[PDB]
Amino acid sequence: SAKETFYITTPIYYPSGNLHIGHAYSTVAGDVIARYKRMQGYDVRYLTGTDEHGQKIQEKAQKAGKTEIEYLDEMIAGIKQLWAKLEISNDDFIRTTEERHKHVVEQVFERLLKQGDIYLGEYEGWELVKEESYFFNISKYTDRLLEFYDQNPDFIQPPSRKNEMINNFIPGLADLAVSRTSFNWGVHVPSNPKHVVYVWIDALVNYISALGYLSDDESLFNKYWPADIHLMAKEIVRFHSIIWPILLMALDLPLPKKVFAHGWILMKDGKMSKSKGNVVDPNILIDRYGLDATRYYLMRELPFGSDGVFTPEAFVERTNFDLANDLGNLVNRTISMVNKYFDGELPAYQGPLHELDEEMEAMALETVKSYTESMESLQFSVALSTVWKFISRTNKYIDETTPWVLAKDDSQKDMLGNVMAHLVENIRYAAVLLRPFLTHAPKEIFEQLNINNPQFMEFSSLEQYGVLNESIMVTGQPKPIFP
Ligand SMILES: Nc1ncnc2c1ncn2[C@@H]1O[C@H](COP(=O)(O)OP(=O)(O)OP(=O)(O)O)[C@@H](O)[C@H]1O
Ligand SMILES: NC1Cc2ccccc2C1
Repeated sequence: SAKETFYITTPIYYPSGNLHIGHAYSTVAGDVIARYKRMQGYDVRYLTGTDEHGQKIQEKAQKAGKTEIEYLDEMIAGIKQLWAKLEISNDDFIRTTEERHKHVVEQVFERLLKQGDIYLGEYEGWELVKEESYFFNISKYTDRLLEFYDQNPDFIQPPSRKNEMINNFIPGLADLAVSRTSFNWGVHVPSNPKHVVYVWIDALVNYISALGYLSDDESLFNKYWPADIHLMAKEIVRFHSIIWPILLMALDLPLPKKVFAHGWILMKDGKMSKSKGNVVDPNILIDRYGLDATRYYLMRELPFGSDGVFTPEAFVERTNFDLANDLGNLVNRTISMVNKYFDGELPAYQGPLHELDEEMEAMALETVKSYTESMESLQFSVALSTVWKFISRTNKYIDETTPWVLAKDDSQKDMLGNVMAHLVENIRYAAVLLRPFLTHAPKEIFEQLNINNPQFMEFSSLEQYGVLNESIMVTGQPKPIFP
């Protein structure tokens, strides 16, 4: 029967330079939710893309030996290579230079023009800037926007960022300057060609133009709109929670269910900034330490709901202590003992024979429950720390049971077998819960454990502890799961 749809977007990034781990956080965060939602059985569409118009791109191609589009084709090639390297599961990549997007920018602008929502005037702002500009009279939608906030109190996440937008910006909404005559690289206004559509309407409509809105084929739009989550950093929350819902109202379209804004990755001299220069290249981190380590650090160290500071030391600690030592060596210790004592034949689960087992089994279920809650509220660092509490417990379980003492007594084979059974089932739980986060390690762990039944790699298989009630042969050549 038809799966419920879940549409998740990242912001479209500005290719005026190389992307850094700030951009990678948003795209990996989106990828984790997408993979998670697919595992829950949703019909997922995950969109990312590039904002390719503006004076900046013009300058960056002019201050180089190329046309805007040959420059942009180069940068986007590099961005798609990065997402490919990060194993981002985006279902589409929207570019604002492609016809499906530009068509929507022209028609949306002309529609608001014809409705009278956009009118011609002059912008006067701050050096002194003064030029003819089309204005979007958003002020008129103020009352309707506050009613939407009243009916959708969970619209902005986390809730901190909401009361700010309302307290600070909504004073009164001033008419938004939505066009300029001062540059030419962008979508020109059909009814006034010397006008070029500014960032607001151009960038925001990517979420709907990518679903074929106002085209011959609107089937993706009717299927996936409205968006379940727009992801972003805090600096553009007001554009997505004020300008975007008002634009959607003016076009008489359903509004998005949720905007999730995370915090900034900091690097000593403030926010990691493409422009500033204080930049960490995800490619260098993936090349040196591998994909799982780079994905894990991004999602674990930098909590959704606050800012995070990157240090090379903290990266090395997360990689070496959490991944290699805590998880990597739990599996190597377990497989080594199954080989040494049972010659690779893992005895079948029976029940909680040990007195530690009953509450540890209960801990396995309470980990899954705690994980689910954290993931639904987008608390990734808490979801992962909860998983690692369980991994740490599993390591402790080896110490508490002392399997090598049980191996001496020939009458303690039932209990030794039961200890090995609980070790592997604990590892299975951890492997399944990490599938949205780590693309390589879970696969490798199932491989070396010789778990081939694909049902046992899915969330539904965590409902009842002890699914392996058949003898299984684990690898006789265990190797490091990481890097
Ligand atoms: N330091 C950062 N921390 C977290 N997310 C970031 C960071 N920098 C960029 N992002 C992500 O990328 C988006 C910003 O996109 P953009 O292409 O404008 O890059 P930028 O670094 O903000 O640009 P610039 O440095 O020129 O202001 C954010 O909304 C967020 O999704
Ligand atoms: N942020 C940039 C995106 C965009 C699109 C069109 C015109 C200018 C700009 C500025």
